[PDB]
Amino acid sequence: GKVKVGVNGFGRIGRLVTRAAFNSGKVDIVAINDPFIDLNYMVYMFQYDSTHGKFHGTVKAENGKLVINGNPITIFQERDPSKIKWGDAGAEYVVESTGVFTTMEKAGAHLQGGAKRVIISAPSADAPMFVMGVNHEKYDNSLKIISNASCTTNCLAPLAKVIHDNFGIVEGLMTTVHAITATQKTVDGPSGKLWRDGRGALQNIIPASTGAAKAVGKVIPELNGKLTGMAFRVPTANVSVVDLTCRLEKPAKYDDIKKVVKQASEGPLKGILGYTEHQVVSSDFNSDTHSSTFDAGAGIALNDHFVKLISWYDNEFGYSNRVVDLMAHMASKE
Amino acid sequence: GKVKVGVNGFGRIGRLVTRAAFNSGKVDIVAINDPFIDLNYMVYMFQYDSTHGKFHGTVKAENGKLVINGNPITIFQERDPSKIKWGDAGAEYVVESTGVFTTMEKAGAHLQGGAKRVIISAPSADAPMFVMGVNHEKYDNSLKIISNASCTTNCLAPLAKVIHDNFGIVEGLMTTVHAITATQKTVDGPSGKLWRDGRGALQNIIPASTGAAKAVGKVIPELNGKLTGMAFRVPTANVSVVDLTCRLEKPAKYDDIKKVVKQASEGPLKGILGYTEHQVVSSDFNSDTHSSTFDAGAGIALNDHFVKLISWYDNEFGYSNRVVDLMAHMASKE
Amino acid sequence: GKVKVGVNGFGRIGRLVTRAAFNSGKVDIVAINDPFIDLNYMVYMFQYDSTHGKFHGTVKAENGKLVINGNPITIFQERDPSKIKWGDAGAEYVVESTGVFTTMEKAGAHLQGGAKRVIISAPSADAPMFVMGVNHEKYDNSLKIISNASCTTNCLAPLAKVIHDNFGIVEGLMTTVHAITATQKTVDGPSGKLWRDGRGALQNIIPASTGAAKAVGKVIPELNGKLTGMAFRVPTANVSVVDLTCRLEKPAKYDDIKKVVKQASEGPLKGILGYTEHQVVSSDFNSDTHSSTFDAGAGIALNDHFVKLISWYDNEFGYSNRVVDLMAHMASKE
Amino acid sequence: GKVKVGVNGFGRIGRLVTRAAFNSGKVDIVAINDPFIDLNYMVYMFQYDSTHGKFHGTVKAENGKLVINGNPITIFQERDPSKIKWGDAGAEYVVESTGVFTTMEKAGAHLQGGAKRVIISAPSADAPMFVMGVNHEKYDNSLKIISNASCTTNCLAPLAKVIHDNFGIVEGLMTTVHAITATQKTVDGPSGKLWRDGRGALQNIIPASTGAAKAVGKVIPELNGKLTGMAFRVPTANVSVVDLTCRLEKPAKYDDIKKVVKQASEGPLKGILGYTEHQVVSSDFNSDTHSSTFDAGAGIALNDHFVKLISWYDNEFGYSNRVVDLMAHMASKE
Repeated sequence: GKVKVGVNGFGRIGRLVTRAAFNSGKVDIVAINDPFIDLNYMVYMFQYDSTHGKFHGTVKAENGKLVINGNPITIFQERDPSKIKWGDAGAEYVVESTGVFTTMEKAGAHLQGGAKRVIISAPSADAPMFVMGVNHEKYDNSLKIISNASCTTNCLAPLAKVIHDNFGIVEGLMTTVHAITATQKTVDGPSGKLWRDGRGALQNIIPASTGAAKAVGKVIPELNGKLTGMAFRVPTANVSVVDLTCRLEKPAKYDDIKKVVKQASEGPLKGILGYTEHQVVSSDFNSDTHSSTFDAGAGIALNDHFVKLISWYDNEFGYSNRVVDLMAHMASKE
Repeated sequence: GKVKVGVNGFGRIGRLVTRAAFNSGKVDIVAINDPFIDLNYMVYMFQYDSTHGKFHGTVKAENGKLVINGNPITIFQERDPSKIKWGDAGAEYVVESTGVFTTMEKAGAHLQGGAKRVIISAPSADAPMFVMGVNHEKYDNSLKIISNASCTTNCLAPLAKVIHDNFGIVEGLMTTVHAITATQKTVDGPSGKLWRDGRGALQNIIPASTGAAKAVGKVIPELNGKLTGMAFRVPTANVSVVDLTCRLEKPAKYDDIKKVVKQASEGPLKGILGYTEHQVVSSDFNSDTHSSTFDAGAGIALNDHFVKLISWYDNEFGYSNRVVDLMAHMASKE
Repeated sequence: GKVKVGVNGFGRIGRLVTRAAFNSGKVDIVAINDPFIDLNYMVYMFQYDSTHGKFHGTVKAENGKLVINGNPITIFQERDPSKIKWGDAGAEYVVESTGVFTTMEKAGAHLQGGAKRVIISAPSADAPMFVMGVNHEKYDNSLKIISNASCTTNCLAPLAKVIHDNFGIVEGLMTTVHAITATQKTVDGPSGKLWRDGRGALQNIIPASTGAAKAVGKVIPELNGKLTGMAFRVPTANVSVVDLTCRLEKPAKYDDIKKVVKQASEGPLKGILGYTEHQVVSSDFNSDTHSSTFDAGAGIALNDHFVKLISWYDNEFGYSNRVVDLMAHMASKE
Repeated sequence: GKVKVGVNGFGRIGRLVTRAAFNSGKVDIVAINDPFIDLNYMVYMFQYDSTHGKFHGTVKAENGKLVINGNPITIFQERDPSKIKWGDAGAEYVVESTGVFTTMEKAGAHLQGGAKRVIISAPSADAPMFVMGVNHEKYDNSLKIISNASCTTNCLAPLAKVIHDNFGIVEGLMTTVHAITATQKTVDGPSGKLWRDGRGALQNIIPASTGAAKAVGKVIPELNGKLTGMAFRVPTANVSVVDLTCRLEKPAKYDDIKKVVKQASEGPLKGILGYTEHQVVSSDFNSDTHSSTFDAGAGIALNDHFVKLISWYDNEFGYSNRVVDLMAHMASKE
């Protein structure tokens, strides 16, 4: 009864989503589209990974199809999304991960090819946004084009939801120390709009602006206009962290915050929000599937109404697993 | 009329202080003490630097003395500070930079050797603390043992002073993204008290606790009990940054904050607090002598009473130059 | 019938040897000695690893013993090796991994405590050296104190043995690009004898001298006086590589070399010497248990008598697994 | 009497060539062409540099011209090289640094715009190659399109020339440990032909093939067919090194090699080939203008006919300075 999924784009997010789908088994990948990557290169790129290690399984090419663990996958090389024959391959859901089709009008071209629903693995200007464990109960089958927001938003939303439900956030500012991404450059090089983003990634911290904190207001309507922040890009492979400073409506000692966060991570947000009291560092969360992990020992509170909270997140694996979970929930809602 | 200065310890801070003194010419180094470094090794370590490049000048050993730019320097190899003959070498002021003699009782052993005053280049539990441009006018000749605080405190204090004087800080929390230091380790290794500090510096962000924000209260009495924060250690050579989130008593748009900071950096805090509107990154502040540089474009404000401000600082060169400036002011006060 | 093993020192090599022993099951660890690491710190250090990830299993402290996968381990904190009661704990073989007891006289102190045989996990000036798959058949029960050489030697020896047996090496020079180790320093710092080794590991290549190529002559007597080389230390976590340039006695096209290396890696040196024709990079060999992997595509030959060969090796996991294998062979020889 | 020079492309090589020309004063830049970089971005990119620091001077835009140290520079934005009006701007020599016009036919389009001679700052398949201090005396005014080879070739050629002239190289194999370049990628990403080059630059060593050693045969005809090698790309900012293993015709102890290299570096190859006996590392050669620096202490010799030599080179500054020197010599030859 597992839904059939097609993936548009074999970049980092697409490859990691395919890996998560094959590791968990919640969905079945049946088609992939990439106009610039051939079959043998696809096999090479899927087999080896610098950050997450060698794939645990078998991958090979046979009769022009990518075979992963014995399951053949159809390969397309179309540049126009409306010309991809998703229906012929049997793909019911399509994951749009290229990062250039984010509006509803642009992302709706996949429906012309026979797909039933489209999931955008990035922030969208007009498509509805859903975060697993926060507002995923709001989804309905009436929706064909939705969005899974972003990694930073997926890390910030559950902790913010717990804190707001228990103590009433009045206003907060967020800072995230983020690992390097594919949009950056090894050495000083041209960068059209963001001049800072063109500087050498290995030698600098390159501050940056982000909209995840604002998008939390879209995910949680009561927090609209009460959050915002920025980011710093450090020369680290993948693991990233979130730092939230907020003012609370009700008094809250740090012990009470720890207790409520642990209780939330146990029952309701199990597998989404983690909790740890150990002396962890960034590399301890490599290949971790949690959306966010609360670091009890790293935070600090000035008084009962002004605190700073720290949460870790693997911006590669966690987001891909969340995408797979959202697709599984959508299939169950059918 | 320049004062004669002796340096205890030839570590990073001691070498950088010697470099700053010879580059600026405000003071004259006449003696150095290090029990574990010989003369030729001293020449090698002073001549070459991975972060700040080759020394611009001449350094060599002659008749058992270190000769820098033609000035001979006496070399000691004593382990007990009370046995160093500072007075015989002619040293009037002594810079204690080993990091293990920080209390007044421990640091006062240098006075037995003939030194007149002692400056501790690190936070002290009981010695008075001074920050140039903030409270250095409070110093008096009655003081023999004082402290120059720390780099992070030197970065945070001037900006906090300007903001408090103009808008009345009510409470703030600080986060600093800090470059790696000598106390860290290349690969996972033992670390007695701070378990996180023993993890590999090249692979992790290793969160950490700090007291610079609290020490700002000591430097600025009106801010006592209103500041605190923590730090993240990233795999960068030297340049570091400060991120301050605070609530203001009076309304303040971001333009007004920019105007007041620029005005302060022009007249009163010239050479101590910088100001820039360019798209800078961390490497742009290598070998910069400012205590802190305000990054106008990187900050963000939620509303008129809740803002986040960003300031850069070279934690190696700026602190050394501040130490030299403090010694020059002390000599002028004689 | 598995032999009981005690480990002296809980550094990188000791921890990795314990991990390899518990992962493979060839031997049983029953005792560990470290005077500077307590029990809880031992649990923390064994549980988490920046390079090889979290330990797959359970580790905890109970009644003053380290319990790994349900097996209790006695803990000692002696500084004098002759005072360690190895016999009381039941340890028959002892692994000396501290790096400071490498001579036969120094390493023989463990025999006074009740140990039967001692294995030095480092090069020794006078103890016999053995490399698995090269000369491990030379060992006899008459030996109580032996040596497993070093990682670089373990990588170079099998390939050199195959090449010499098939084509007759006349003379060769080796260069190894090595990852950073615990003896290096994060920032420019003092280093007694090796001045280059004290420079910042994150910013430089720091050339270095090594004796592994010469030690290959000890392991393979026919190659005595025909090999030597040096090393470069690059800012990488662990994976390292070997580059061997040699002149051959008999003509040998590159295809013949590839064929003989593949044949050797299949039958006789299975699990010790690997072979690959893929476009691999350094991270593809993380946690690989091979002593050396021949990179067919990376090498180059000037003519039929002058070639350059490339081999990869994980200098952490491979050496530890080789130590465990040597101990297992010694136990079987009893 | 200084020649007027135009630069095609404002990438790394073009910007560094402009910097070298303005620092040395041997030539005068009067025009620059880049279709994708505007004037203000050009000012920003020239002013700030992560590797070599802030430009020592003044740069600004005025009346649509780039003004450096008071000298206005014409700016073009043409994509077709034949449409650039080099003659109108007064450019007599043109530096082709885009890396895509390397053949004589492609590079000759600049002559249609009014340029007199074209210098290709990269290896060329059919244009004559010149290396300063090796064969630059072979140039004649009859040549309009020539080549300056490459950085690695410029490092290897002078040392090889000295060694061949003094001892008669019979055959040699070269390995270079190279810093990261703009063609690499921060995270695992697509790379059309070179699959290894698409892997993450910050996490791997990524072996690679090169033709500099073969090109040395073109520069030095007597060494044709006697040299070749490969490269390793390490995660370092810029400084790179060369490692040459060769067999000598005549006996040569290491002391004799050191003596001849020092003598060559003093008189004939002054400013091109350096010599050092200190314990240097890679960062000690940042912004060094030498083509190659011989590291006496790092090399090793197996016997009197088989040696390994080490030479350092800044692959950014040295090559740019060599390009400027070649243009100055060409102008003098007029």
